[PDB]
Amino acid sequence: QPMEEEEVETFAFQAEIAQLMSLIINTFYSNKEIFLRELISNSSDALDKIRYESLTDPSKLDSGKELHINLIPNKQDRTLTIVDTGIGMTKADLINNLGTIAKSGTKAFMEALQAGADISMIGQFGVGFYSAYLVAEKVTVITKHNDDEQYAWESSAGGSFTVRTDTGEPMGRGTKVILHLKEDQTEYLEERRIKEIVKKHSQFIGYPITLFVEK
Ligand SMILES: [Mg+2]
Repeated sequence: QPMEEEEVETFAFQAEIAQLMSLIINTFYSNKEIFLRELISNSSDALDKIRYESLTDPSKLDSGKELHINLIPNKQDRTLTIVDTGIGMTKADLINNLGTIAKSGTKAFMEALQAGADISMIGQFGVGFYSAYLVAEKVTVITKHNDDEQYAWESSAGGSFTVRTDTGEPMGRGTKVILHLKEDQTEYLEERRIKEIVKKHSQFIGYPITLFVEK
């Protein structure tokens, strides 16, 4: 019962990343559904990583042999969670890859959108993760890499994100991306819609994907 103390670190998003996030949140786009494709691709890439590292060193699957993606809608807390057993991210990975370091493509993507590009283009510009903000007012990333502890990344945009040691449910190895869906984006909690968009845009993923439906 004694009071637990948890360390938090707050970080500023690189300037253009912040500008991109604002643009994603504040402009209307049709075709927002592609966000799911982006997150499954990231999971896919992370699963490739672990599969390859494990040929080199089999003891990298100690933290779990199965390589897969799970989708978990929750109509009670209005969240959609994408879980993989890929490589995971170290603390430095989260800080460096998800927000503090400039991406080569950001500027090109913002011009391309200002010119009328379909939001679907985001993948090609190396900034696909931020498509989460088409549908989510807040995103939490839980992650565990073999070389590090479990950490939580979180941002409601607005220019900052935080990183902290995670003291929730141990994950083993991989990444859990939790989308707190905006009020008007709850269609992404529907099993038909999720099935629909996986079939359309994510049908050549090289790992099994399971959808967990409550009831
Ligand atoms: Mg990506």
